[PDB]
Amino acid sequence: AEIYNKDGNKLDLFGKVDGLHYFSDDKGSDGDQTYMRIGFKGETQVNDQLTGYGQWEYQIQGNQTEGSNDSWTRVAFAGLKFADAGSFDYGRNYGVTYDVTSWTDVLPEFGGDTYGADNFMQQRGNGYATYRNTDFFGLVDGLDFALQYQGKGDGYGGSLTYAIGEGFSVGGAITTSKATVYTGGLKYDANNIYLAAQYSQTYNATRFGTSGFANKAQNFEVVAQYQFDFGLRPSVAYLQSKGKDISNGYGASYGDQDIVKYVDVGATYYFNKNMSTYVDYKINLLDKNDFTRDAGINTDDIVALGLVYQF
Amino acid sequence: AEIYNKDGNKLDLFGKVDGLHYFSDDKGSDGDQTYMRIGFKGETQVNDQLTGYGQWEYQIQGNQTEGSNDSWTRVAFAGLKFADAGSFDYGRNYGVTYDVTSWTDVLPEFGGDTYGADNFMQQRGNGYATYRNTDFFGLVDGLDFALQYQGKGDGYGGSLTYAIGEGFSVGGAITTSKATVYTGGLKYDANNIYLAAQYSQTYNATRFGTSGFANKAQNFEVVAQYQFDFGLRPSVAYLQSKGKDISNGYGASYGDQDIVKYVDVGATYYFNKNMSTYVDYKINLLDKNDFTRDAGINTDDIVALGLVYQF
Amino acid sequence: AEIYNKDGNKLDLFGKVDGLHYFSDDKGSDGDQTYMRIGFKGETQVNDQLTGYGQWEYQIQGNQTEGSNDSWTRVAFAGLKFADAGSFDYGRNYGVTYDVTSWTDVLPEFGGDTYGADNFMQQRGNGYATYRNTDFFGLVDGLDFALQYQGKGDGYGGSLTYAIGEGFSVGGAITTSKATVYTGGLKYDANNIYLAAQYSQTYNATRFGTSGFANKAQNFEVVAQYQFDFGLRPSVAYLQSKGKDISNGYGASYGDQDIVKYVDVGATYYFNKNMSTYVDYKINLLDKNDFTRDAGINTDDIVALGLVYQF
Ligand SMILES: [Ca+2]
Ligand SMILES: [Ca+2]
Ligand SMILES: [Ca+2]
Ligand SMILES: [Ca+2]
Ligand SMILES: [Ca+2]
Ligand SMILES: [Ca+2]
Ligand SMILES: [Cl-]
Ligand SMILES: [Cl-]
Ligand SMILES: [Cl-]
Ligand SMILES: [Cl-]
Ligand SMILES: [Cl-]
Ligand SMILES: [Cl-]
Ligand SMILES: [Cl-]
Repeated sequence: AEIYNKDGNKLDLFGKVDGLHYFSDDKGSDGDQTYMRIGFKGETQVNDQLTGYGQWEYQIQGNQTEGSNDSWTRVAFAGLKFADAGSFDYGRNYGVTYDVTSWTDVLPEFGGDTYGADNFMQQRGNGYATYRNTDFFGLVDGLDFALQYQGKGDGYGGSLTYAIGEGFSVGGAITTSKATVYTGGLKYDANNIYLAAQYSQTYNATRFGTSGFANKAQNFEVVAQYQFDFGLRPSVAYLQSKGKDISNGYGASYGDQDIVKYVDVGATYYFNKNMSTYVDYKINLLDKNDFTRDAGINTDDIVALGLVYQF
Repeated sequence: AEIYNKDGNKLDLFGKVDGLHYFSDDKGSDGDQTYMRIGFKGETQVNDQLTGYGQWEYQIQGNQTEGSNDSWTRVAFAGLKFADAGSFDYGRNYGVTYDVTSWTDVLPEFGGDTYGADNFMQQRGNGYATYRNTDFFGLVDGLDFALQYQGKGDGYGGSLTYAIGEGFSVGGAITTSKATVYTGGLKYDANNIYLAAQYSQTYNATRFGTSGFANKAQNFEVVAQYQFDFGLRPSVAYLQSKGKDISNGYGASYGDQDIVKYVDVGATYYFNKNMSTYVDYKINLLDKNDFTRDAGINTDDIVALGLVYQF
Repeated sequence: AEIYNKDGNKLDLFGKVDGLHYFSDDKGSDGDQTYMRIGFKGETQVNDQLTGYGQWEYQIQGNQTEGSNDSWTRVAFAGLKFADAGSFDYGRNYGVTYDVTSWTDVLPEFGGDTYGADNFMQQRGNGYATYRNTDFFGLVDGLDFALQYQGKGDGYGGSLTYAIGEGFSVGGAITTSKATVYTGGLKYDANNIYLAAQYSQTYNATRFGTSGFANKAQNFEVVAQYQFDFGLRPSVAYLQSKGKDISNGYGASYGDQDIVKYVDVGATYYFNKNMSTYVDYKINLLDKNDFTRDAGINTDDIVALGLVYQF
């Protein structure tokens, strides 16, 4: 719902209320995961040349019992667009990495996940000062590039997107907080088809489950998806992350073990643009073992069912 | 304030800011209780037959000093209406019990209260999957029935409402998380008159003050109210809850004591639909004693005065 | 963005997203300070004579990492205007003192500060029941006066504003929670000029850094500011607070030391009404010493740069 438009100032005010339930043995899965989002995009125009924006999107849980809060700013930032010289926007905002990682982040419930938000760049973060440049100066059509800075520690980022005309797209991003991480992705967006795959390499994953970081991490994800016309986007997808020599902060070592790996059958049923329902079944592969045990890492297969209502 | 309506999508965005002060000796009463609510109802139509909704209402305190948060999702859920086959809506939502208990929940400040929110069904809760059916299939006019499911533990619910034409209404609901609870209510809604009374019986009340649960609990409430035409709804009301063999979780026992009992004189003065003022005087009866002492249960008479502004 | 107007009910819904970064050695300065505000003013008219309002403005940080909340109700209250007999509004609301203190609270980032919010009156507070009277009964034009009450402990307030025609304004307020505090201010608002200065005297400042209160506190602030016409309001400003015999709650004493003192060079660049950018450089003077050390009081010079986007 875009709620204000007068004198070159547009303000949209989105929200969703997803009521959903997990089913799995792992007792910190099975249960209600209902939550809602309240966000707001914004726009102010001055001039022909430049347009000023500003955005904010919050996630508040509705699974938590009364007297209790669960919530975080998903993003908050404010920027400036200059016509043909792209944009600058400072504040809590998706890492440049996510530019290419996002292509695989499209499953009905689970996905992305190999990185976290505040996983030292790969999804969101704080203090982020991005510059985006779209259509390379009005010069090379279809080629967009972004160069980022993260706050604290320090980090630099770069991402290069290219849809080789058509629906084929190639994806490349490098991110190096101070601990570099790489990323390549491919996506095919055509005749109600969606094929996307991406993977990446890193120095340290740090902030991971509850057990420190490796010295090398190897994450890969891929999904195929069709868009039926009565509304129904059955998605099957696979992703996995592998480790290296990993510390319990102090000592511990845990070594060479899988971090996450699963196949995913999923169906998202779009009623209309504003209401969806979805069913999602995570086919988990990981074996309940010391690494997973101590670090709380989910070893059980789960299946989630949810009724999303947006705006 | 309904803020968007285009193409069969309605979104209303309500809020209230109630500034109010308590007066009583009990030092965790006397004082400011100012708070605000921000909610949003929603609607998307597809088709003749079915309409998709979604709702959310938050209560944030304004009594708390700076650097501090007090807040909870009052409700969050998303559902589906099918024309003549009623509705389904999953998420944080009023227990089916409250269908009939609500009839007595109408006093200017205090009331309801014999149950809490997260009092194992009787008001709100989490994980709730309700089905409502109104006008019994378009067949029996004036007869609505709801059947519920609570999340975790597990629970089942059923509520049957009937306004015997006129303004007379009979109310019946049974709820049994796993610990059954019963409920009958009566309400008379006519010529600016409001007479409502309800009571109920239970297995265990659990989550109560700070001291475990009984083996049998007996709660009853009744209110009469007139609606004067310059705007003024003086309400007098009485309610009370009695206990059984009650544990300090471990041991303790406390036995057969009153849980809450009071008479209530109250006046709600409606200026216009959007601004009210109100005065409310709780005539408490409970005696400050071991049960009440240790369990913090309010034994003092309080009187509250507040200026509500909605939207 | 005023979002509803129908039938004498106006509801405005403001917000800002300020993305800004501090630069200083003090490690609890240098960094991201991004935050957003979401507020809402309201209005309902009934009648010729009286109009009912209600307000709410929240500040949520966007500097905090994910799974984490930072936030407070800036204000929440609801009131009543009677035409020529001014207004009453109860709830979390700026102390009457701030009526005159505010004149110096106008710098691009830092300022005000000699008092805090919940600094026993001088800025915001809880339980506040204000009465404002503007234009002294329609009688003495340009003379407004406010008389306040704070919640808990108890307090009384009074503030007298006068713009001696022109842009010259004289300011006077006294506030005495139970611990009196005084205030005089002067402001000159004319030909794109802004000159304002205020200072005040107190009994106890209490809630200050981390170290109790003095027996006498002496705070003074002054700013000059010009409004260039391409948009640019370079502001230079100076303020300082001095102490008396001050306790670590228990014992400690710390004595006669400066509390805060700095000169401020600042520029606020208004693009259009809805987007600003700003640069601000706090020239701090305080010496890192026992008082400051133990009480965490910022002894370092900082400079902040931010892109605000309102609505
Ligand atoms: Ca493009
Ligand atoms: Ca398995
Ligand atoms: Ca009916
Ligand atoms: Ca009594
Ligand atoms: Ca005036
Ligand atoms: Ca210095
Ligand atoms: Cl919190
Ligand atoms: Cl999120
Ligand atoms: Cl991870
Ligand atoms: Cl509530
Ligand atoms: Cl209870
Ligand atoms: Cl604030
Ligand atoms: Cl201070």
